[PDB]
Amino acid sequence: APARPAHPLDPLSTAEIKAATNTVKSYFAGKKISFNTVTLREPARKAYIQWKEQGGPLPPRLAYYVILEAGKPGVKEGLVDLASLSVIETRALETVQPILTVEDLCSTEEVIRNDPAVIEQCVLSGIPANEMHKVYCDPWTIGYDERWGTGKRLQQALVYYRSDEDDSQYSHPLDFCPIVDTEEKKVIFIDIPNRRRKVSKHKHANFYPKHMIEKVGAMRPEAPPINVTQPEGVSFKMTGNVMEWSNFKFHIGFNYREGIVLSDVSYNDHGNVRPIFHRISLSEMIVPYGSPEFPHQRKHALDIGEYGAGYMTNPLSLGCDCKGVIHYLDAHFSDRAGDPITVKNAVCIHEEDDGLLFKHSDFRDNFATSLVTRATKLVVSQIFTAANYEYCLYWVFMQDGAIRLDIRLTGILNTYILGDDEEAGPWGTRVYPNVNAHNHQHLFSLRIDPRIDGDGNSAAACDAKSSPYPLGSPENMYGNAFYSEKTTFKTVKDSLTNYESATGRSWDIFNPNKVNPYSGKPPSYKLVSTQCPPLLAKEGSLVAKRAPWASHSVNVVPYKDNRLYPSGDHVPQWSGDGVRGMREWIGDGSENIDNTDILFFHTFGITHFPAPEDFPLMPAEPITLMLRPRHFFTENPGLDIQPSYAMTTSEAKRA
Amino acid sequence: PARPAHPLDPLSTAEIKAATNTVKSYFAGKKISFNTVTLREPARKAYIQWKEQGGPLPPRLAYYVILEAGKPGVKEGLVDLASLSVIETRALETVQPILTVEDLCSTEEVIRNDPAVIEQCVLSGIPANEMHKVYCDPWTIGYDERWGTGKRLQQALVYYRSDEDDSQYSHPLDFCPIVDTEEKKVIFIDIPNRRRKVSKHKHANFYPKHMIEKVGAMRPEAPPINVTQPEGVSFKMTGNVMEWSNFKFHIGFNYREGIVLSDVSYNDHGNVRPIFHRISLSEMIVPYGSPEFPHQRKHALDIGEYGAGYMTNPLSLGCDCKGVIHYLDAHFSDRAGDPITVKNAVCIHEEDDGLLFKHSDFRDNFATSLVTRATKLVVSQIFTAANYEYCLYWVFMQDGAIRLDIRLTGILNTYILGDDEEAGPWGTRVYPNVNAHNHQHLFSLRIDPRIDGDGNSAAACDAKSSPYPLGSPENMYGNAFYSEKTTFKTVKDSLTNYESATGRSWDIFNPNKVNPYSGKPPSYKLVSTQCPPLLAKEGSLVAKRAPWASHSVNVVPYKDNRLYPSGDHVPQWSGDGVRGMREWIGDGSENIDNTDILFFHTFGITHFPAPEDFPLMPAEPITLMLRPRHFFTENPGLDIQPSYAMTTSEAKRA
Ligand SMILES: NCc1ccccc1
Ligand SMILES: NCc1ccccc1
Ligand SMILES: [Cu+2]
Ligand SMILES: [Cu+2]
Repeated sequence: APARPAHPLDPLSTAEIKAATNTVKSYFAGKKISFNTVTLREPARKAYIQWKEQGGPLPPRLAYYVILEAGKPGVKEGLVDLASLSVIETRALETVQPILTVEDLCSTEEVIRNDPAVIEQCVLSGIPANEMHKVYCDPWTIGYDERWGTGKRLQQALVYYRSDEDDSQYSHPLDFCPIVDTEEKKVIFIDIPNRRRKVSKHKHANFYPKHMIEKVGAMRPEAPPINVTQPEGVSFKMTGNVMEWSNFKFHIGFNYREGIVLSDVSYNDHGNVRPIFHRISLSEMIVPYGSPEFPHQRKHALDIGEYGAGYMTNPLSLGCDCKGVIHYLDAHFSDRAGDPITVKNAVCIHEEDDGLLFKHSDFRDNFATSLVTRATKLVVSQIFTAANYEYCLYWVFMQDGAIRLDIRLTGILNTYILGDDEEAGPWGTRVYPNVNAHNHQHLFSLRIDPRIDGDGNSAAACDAKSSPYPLGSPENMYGNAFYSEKTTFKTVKDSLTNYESATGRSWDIFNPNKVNPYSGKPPSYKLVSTQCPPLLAKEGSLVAKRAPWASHSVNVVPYKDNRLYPSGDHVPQWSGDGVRGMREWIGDGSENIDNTDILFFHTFGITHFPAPEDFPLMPAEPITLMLRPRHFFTENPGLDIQPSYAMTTSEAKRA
Repeated sequence: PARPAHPLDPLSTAEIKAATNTVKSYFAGKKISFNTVTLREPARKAYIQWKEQGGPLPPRLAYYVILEAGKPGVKEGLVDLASLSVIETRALETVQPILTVEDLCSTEEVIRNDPAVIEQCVLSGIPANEMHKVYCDPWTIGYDERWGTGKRLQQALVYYRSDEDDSQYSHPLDFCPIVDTEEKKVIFIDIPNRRRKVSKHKHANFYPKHMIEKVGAMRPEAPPINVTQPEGVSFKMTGNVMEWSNFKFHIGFNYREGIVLSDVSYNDHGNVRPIFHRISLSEMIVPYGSPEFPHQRKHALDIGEYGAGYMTNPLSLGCDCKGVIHYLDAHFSDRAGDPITVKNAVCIHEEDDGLLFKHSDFRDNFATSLVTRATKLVVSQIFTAANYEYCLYWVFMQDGAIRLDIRLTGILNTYILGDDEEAGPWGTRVYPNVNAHNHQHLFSLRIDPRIDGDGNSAAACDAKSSPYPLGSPENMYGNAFYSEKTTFKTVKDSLTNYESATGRSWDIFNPNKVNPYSGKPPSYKLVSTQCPPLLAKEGSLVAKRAPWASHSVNVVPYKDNRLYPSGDHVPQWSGDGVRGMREWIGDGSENIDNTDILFFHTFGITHFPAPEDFPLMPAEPITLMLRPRHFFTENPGLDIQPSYAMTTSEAKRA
């Protein structure tokens, strides 16, 4: 009954969310339910393509839902057909726990503030029982605790203290960790260390201007401004969610979990519109902490699956986050009651100056002969907040046909208390008195659904190698011979591969059915990514079992519908045992992945060893990966862009 | 002359003139030409004494290199400018020096008029009267064991243009003339066993008039993106001294390294703290990967063979630096000893750099929020090495990091490919009859550190899992991990490569000092992952002429004049002998812990060409960064005005 959208990948409108919740409420009449997730169920890949390109059936508009029911363990999930307002698919899942929404997180603080056992711990730690309004917490999922499994829905409250509401609480962690039952709203346990450490008596480590004035005397004067103006408008064109820019076309989607989803990406190669990717997104994360001491093993957040890069996203406009002529998109979710909620300006789109695209000058007339073309890049960005952390996400299209993911980490370190006589090392750093910032890794799983110049793709590893022939042979007289060794993956097992400095390893995604007429190589997009940490948690560890994708830089599996989330559909409190998510998709490693519909999951990120520079608030730390056309074109695709400056040899002779 | 303000300033045009008059008169009655006339930088100890200890103002000195007609090799030495005298000299009969703009310019005329060359063109299918259509790129010979350093030699890489406006690289010829640079005479031509004649295809061109023919039309002019600074800039220049966002340093420039950054300090709330004494690019090598003759001679060491100063583009004419720019000029000597000037060789500006930091509280729906935006300072040059473009950006940032960004553009070096000829596995057929050979581009970053003062060390930092196994009392859940730090004791310890298996980084630190919070020494941390292994084999010509290239990191003791890791005079050295990095390494046993050190970092890329790269290549990026870690006690940027800030208390009031 709701109006269907312009485009089948368009996110659910507020009206569609509302229709969905009404329908689901009616199906479960008399049962006390709440809504965890109401989100688009995207159309099967075959149907979307058949619709888009073959005059095919229009795909059903579907809402996927996850609910809880009071007094029932676990969740229910299902699908609503929006045209007919009915529930077409249903199941109860009594042994999983679902993503934690903003409403789940905001509850927990008032729960621990009112708990007599927590209050008593605060008293023993040096906070008087009448000042519980000053105790705050970051309510994480418990993550995984073998004492409860998925038997109850749990959060672990990492507790802190503020002397004033404007303080940054992270200089003042407390020593204990309350375990809260999310649905009953009660503290069921508190992890208490053997060595007590009372609340720090130092000043809070603050960072607003009033705080800096006191700490350092004065603020630096306001800098003279840099202004950016586009008086004739922008060169990109939006039609609903569909973007066109510098020959690129694609759909900008968004959802509670992944945040930005770019679909149906193609490039217009002088009138021939060539597919590149069907879908590209961040599909999961894991942030594993490296202190072995109890209970710090429970810090290994899989932020996308346990909280959501959509649900956590910041409204962008007030902050001055995106500078210049900006196009915004809003996100729409359900709340607990089933009412649409909106986050305004969730996504910001703009184009920027990107330096030189290409330059060449001739030494013969002293660089008089010269051609110089400037580069513009298209940025589609979101920023999300995961308690203490900020993740800035920028998807970047470039004028050479390349596509790049840029990330900047900022926000504040997770911190735990440190005794006056306590050494942080080797597992963490003393970033401020009485403050221990544990070592950790931030790891991301990029999901790529490729369609390189069409259907039937493959992937390889490409390793730079010296010729096998020795120096002074006929084949390699001066020892200088080298090549690129290309290892095509045949089955899933062959693809499980790590980045390797010793070969400067890249990965190709390519179309074996086609051939570049100049070079004779298949057309390809090449993954060029060097920020690929190995997983430092040991095999069989809780971190490695809960993120089976993260132990390889690259995982390539057959395409199947609904293979989005590589640690499973319902991540919180999964032990990491069982065949689900990546472990399921890998299977016995034998399925074909040569010239077929494939998915390519790429683990990248950083290993962070904190230092005082990071504190009390951390300077942006950049991460990046690129996908470059290699043998996709027969020549530089930017040559038809007007140069900033051009003089030929004959024009230069004339002057 | 008059002395300049600052002892690190490059030589003025007057001073170069003064330099070459003095050398003219000391070699009175001799035909000599000038190859280099340039600042000899004062000893690091002299300089620091003048700067900080009331010490006398160092003497203004000029380093020169000259050739004398009829004499092998070169002569080099030093001129004391204040007394117009030669104070040091010596003759190097068995080296060859850096190739100047003019030594390059005369080769084409030499080969166009040479009769064996003319004959090779005819057999290649170009008539003897179309020789104005034959071009070459005049490289050093690099090294050829048929002549050593016994003659000064170039190798002319030959191309063909149908029209002077063509880009010549779609049309290489098959043969390679060898030219005596000083006799202006071709002495040999390398001719392959299988001849391949000039391509019949159209040239692969890239000017808008060519593109109009090739694809119908140019894209419409895009809507402008304009950058103004109505109130001017935040940085302040005094002569060549830069002040910005608490950094202070001197911007120098010479013929070989191009940009040289000296005396780098950071003003930490009134405490002026040293970071580097000097940083610059000190050498390159660009080893091609085709084993076939004569292509083993493609391995240009661009900095020592041609000079990133000598090769640099005037900027501004092209729209190379967008915004409100401050420019510096370069000054050199030509062959006759007269000052030449390259206008606008260096550009200085500030640009937006995204967010510096941000944090919002989820508790009031992100209404509690602070956002501060980043500005970066860019000091750059662009140089042309025949077909290649190298864009160099030294970047300072407001978290106190220094980054080097490089962008590679220009044109693929190409060689001819036959109709039936397969280019793989040593190159790519990027256009019909065009073979673009595999190659690496390697750079030697030279750091003379002075981290929070004198007495420094360097280490490798390697992320590692705990050695204790999953299930033990020490690592119950198997997640513990730490950074293993390996302090380099002796030169040999430092010889290290980037390691993905540990995400290796390198520290340059002051072990005499201590961070009050963390208890670690103050450090700048080299974060760099574009660290290709040298693919050329041990004992190869490449590995011998670039001994620094075989390790990502090489740390050696400071001595004055330890600048150029492939030796002072690079063209035609075979790579045998104890000089440059090989001399500085020695037997490997010298101390590098807590002393004056030099840190030489090898980084860059391995290039397997693709058609996207032809006929003109899109910028390929290379970066490395040096980040303060345990240097400060907190984020140094917090005193910068936020672009937006709202407290929890303010958010309630609204
Ligand atoms: N990375 C853990 C997290 C996210 C959001 C809220 C609490 C904790
Ligand atoms: N890179 C080789 C080279 C440099 C400058 C001029 C000619 C050739
Ligand atoms: Cu971190
Ligand atoms: Cu290259």
